[PDB]
Amino acid sequence: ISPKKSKYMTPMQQKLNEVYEAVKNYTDKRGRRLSAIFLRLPSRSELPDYYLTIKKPMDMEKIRSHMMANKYQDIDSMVEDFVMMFNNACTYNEPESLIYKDALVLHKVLLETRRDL
Repeated sequence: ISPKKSKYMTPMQQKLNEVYEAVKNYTDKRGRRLSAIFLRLPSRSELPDYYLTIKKPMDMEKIRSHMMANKYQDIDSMVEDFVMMFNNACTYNEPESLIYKDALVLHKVLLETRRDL
């Protein structure tokens, strides 16, 4: 159960949402939306080994709900959560894996987007 969304979006929320959407909406040459696998982690019952391999689980739905509850006090705090999520993907998965490679690309999209705001 996620925190209740706020009525209007603060300016900070709008700025954060611009970053969130840039990462969510990014597509490769073949139009594949790289974010799909990062939207929601499987549960502990579904992927138990994962949760003992990384220190702090993160997915985009967690970030989104925190963002929509007006809980992020600045851009860097959300960027940190995206970095942790991509770092976690590169920890658990092999460098030869698609998920790992997509994590490197979206990490770049993330930092470029912040840079350009």
